[PDB]
Amino acid sequence: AQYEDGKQYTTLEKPVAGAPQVLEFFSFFCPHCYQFEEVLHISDNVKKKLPEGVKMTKYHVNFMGGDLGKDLTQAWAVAMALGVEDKVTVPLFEGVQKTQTIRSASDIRDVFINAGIKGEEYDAAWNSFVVKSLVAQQEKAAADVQLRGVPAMFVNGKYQLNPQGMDTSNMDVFVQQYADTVKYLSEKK
Repeated sequence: AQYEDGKQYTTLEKPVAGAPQVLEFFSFFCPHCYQFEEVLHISDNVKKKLPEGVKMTKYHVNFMGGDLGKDLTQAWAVAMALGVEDKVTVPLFEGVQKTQTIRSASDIRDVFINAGIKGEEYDAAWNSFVVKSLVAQQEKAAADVQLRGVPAMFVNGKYQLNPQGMDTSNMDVFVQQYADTVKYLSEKK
């Protein structure tokens, strides 16, 4: 069996009309977070096999601390706004996985300002409409699907993949079976 409803992908009780063909949920606070966007390349590897029509969206979660985790979600919006993600992600990814000093919204600012995004430009971006539009759709993304386990993925807001328990001894089969679930999941309709 290769996907038997609940094995690799279970169905949601609340679908989201207009949802992205591949809603990706990940925070800068998980062990896979880094291994997903830095080593395994499972994020860049699936893009290689993403033909026009498969909307792969990557959103940030706000259920990983409550204090700065919520403002770190604002990080995904304030960064995607200035394209400073790649810049503040390195010091943010390494700051949450090899220090644990990233536990205050004020800390998220230290890394943001480290990329030259002074609180003046960062606050301006947030206060703007485009960054706010990504903040609204952000809190909505996790509020529409609800989100309940990082990393989490939702196809067209109707089928969620399930890394719920896959840490055996083959990152190979995971990257192949995973890329296969998204490849066919693009033909979900």
